[PDB]
Amino acid sequence: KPKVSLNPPWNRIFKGENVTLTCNGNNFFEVSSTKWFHNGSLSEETNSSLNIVNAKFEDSGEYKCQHQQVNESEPVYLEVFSDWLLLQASAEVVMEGQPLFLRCHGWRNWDVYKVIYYKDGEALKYWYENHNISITNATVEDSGTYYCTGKVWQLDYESEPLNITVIK
Ligand SMILES: *[C@@H]1O[C@H](CO)[C@@H](O[C@@H]2O[C@H](CO)[C@@H](O[C@H]3O[C@H](CO)[C@@H](O)[C@H](O[C@H]4O[C@H](CO)[C@@H](O)[C@H](O)[C@@H]4O)[C@@H]3O)[C@H](O)[C@H]2NC(C)=O)[C@H](O)[C@H]1NC(C)=O
Ligand SMILES: *[C@@H]1O[C@H](CO)[C@@H](O[C@@H]2O[C@H](CO)[C@@H](O[C@@H]3O[C@H](CO)[C@@H](O)[C@H](O)[C@@H]3O)[C@H](O)[C@H]2NC(C)=O)[C@H](O)[C@H]1NC(C)=O
Ligand SMILES: *[C@@H]1O[C@H](CO)[C@@H](O[C@@H]2O[C@H](CO)[C@@H](O)[C@H](O)[C@H]2NC(C)=O)[C@H](O)[C@H]1NC(C)=O
Ligand SMILES: *[C@@H]1O[C@H](CO)[C@@H](O[C@@H]2O[C@H](CO)[C@@H](O)[C@H](O)[C@H]2NC(C)=O)[C@H](O)[C@H]1NC(C)=O
Ligand SMILES: *[C@@H]1O[C@H](CO)[C@@H](O)[C@H](O)[C@H]1NC(C)=O
Ligand SMILES: *[C@@H]1O[C@H](CO)[C@@H](O)[C@H](O)[C@H]1NC(C)=O
Ligand SMILES: *[C@@H]1O[C@H](CO)[C@@H](O)[C@H](O)[C@H]1NC(C)=O
Repeated sequence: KPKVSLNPPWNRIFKGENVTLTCNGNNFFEVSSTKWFHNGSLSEETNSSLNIVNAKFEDSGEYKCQHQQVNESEPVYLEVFSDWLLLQASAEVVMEGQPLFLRCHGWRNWDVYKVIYYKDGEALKYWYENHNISITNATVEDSGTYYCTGKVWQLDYESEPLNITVIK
């Protein structure tokens, strides 16, 4: 029962960024003879850590790994974007009680100001120099559709909305 982890945790990234898919727990552990399936098609890498450089739209997809005598892992979907702002989430579905992290991410990692996170059309938090909103113990009320606004350079921009569910 293998589980694909990501680092950064962000599973929605901008074009050109880099992310690493570890076929297990911590990056302190290593292993050989691992299988990667991007969109179902077997990959050419075997290292348990499958890196991804200058993300191309084609990198968007369903990924999973498997071992010599083990059933393949639950798939993980990575989506690549091109836009001024991207709302990132630790996890899109969360079990009542777990942590939840949202991050208003600016293109090319630039800086964003006058940031405001929105939940269900309502203003929620506001900061000059942006900050990633975080939650330790998650309520079920926190489920909702988020999106953030911010000013980049000197213009205002709105992000794609993102639904989030907290089950119990
Ligand atoms: C595994 O399956 C995935 C399907 O979910 C594949 O991802 C899809 O990949 C295609 C091709 O890169 C991507 O389409 C892109 O190509 C368009 C023309 O080149 C480009 O214009 C699109 O982006 C822009 O245009 C659309 C329409 O106006 C906008 O909606 C976009 O926001 C943007 O402005 C686009 O990038 C698909 O989008 C992408 N699907 C998803 C859900 O992202 C993987 O390629 C496949 N893996 C492999 C290796 O085959
Ligand atoms: C994702 O990882 C890759 C690779 O580690 C990073 O790409 C690197 O990008 C720099 C540009 O910042 C490249 O070097 C620069 O090239 C220009 C022009 O050739 C030169 O003027 C600079 O002085 C510098 O040498 C570098 O080649 C490239 N590395 C590789 C291996 O391709 C990338 O930055 C990472 N993504 C992010 C968002 O950081
Ligand atoms: C092969 O996978 C290992 C992890 O299993 C990757 O190793 C990490 O590499 C960085 C430097 O690139 C080290 O600082 C880390 O300590 C390493 N971690 C471990 C667990 O050894 C390695 O990058 C992968 N190799 C390739 C070419 O993708
Ligand atoms: C996020 O979920 C919301 C509902 O919580 C979706 O919005 C509504 O979806 C229902 C589905 O039939 C429609 O009747 C409403 O008109 C939708 N409202 C709006 C303003 O779109 C929303 O589509 C979901 N978004 C994603 C990305 O799944
Ligand atoms: C492993 O896969 C087999 C079928 O290939 C399935 O019967 C079995 O339940 C799986 N292992 C676990 C722990 O579920
Ligand atoms: C922790 O989570 C449980 C349910 O998941 C809830 O009853 C409790 O109030 C939460 N703690 C806080 C501070 O919200
Ligand atoms: C918030 O964003 C910063 C980028 O400067 C990042 O280093 C940090 O890990 C993020 N914080 C959280 C709680 O994820």
